[PDB]
Amino acid sequence: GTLVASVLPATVFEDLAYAELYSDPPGLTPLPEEAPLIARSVAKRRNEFITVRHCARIALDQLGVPPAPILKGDKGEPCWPDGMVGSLTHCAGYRGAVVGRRDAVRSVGIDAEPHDVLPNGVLDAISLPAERADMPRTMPAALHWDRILFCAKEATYKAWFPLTKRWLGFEDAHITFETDSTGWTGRFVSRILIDGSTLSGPPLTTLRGRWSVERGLVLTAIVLLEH
Ligand SMILES: CC(C)(COP(=O)(O)OP(=O)(O)OC[C@H]1O[C@@H](n2cnc3c(N)ncnc32)[C@H](O)[C@@H]1OP(=O)(O)O)[C@@H](O)C(=O)NCCC(=O)NCCS
Repeated sequence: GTLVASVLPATVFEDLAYAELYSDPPGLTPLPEEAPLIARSVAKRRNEFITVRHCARIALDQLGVPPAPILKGDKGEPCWPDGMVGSLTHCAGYRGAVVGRRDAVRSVGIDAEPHDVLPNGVLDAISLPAERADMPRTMPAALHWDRILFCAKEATYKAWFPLTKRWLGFEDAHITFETDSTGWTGRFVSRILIDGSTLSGPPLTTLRGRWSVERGLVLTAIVLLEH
């Protein structure tokens, strides 16, 4: 239950919490207030939705937030409790939540991916030329740098959207990577190439994150601090 800790910072760790699961536990019914969000959904969506919301409430509870419904807002963003921020993700074999206190943490974005190739047609749609040239030179050959780049792009959108309420395209952020000498973890910086105007606080120009590959999964997390 600690895979996502591999991408969280020590700077604000006291004001963060996380919860993850690797399958959908039986006997979970949706909260009534949340059931409308999946009323028309296929079973696989209904089950992961319920599991991921379960993780969110577990993590929120660790920070002293009483369990409650988490509704869906502008463009599908989760509606966190007052004073809280967070991000949610699922893929085959992963469901996870990371949350933080807004006094310490301005935004969170996470993503989980299978550590598998992407098709070369999806690569150009999700990358800049500079990323396709640079990431090979910064990442050991054993890693699926196409998939890790994509994971970081998704973490970037999720950290961005709640602060801007604007689209961020695959071509609107240039992501540069570093690999730790261990070769399965590292850091990235997402450089925003468009207007970074936010609803409050300073504009978004650069979002720093972490990445990890373990147990056939990529994880990324961005944790923007309140300054
Ligand atoms: C929205 C998106 C990022 C979700 O990622 P995903 O890999 O499809 O799915 P994940 O399981 O990792 O994430 C899903 C969760 O993201 C969260 N999410 C959805 N829309 C969101 C938004 N606008 N802002 C923040 N979080 C959002 C939700 O909690 C959702 O799960 P829920 O519906 O169960 O609440 C993705 O589907 C998408 O639309 N991407 C396009 C935007 C983009 O990536 N731009 C590139 C920026 S450099």
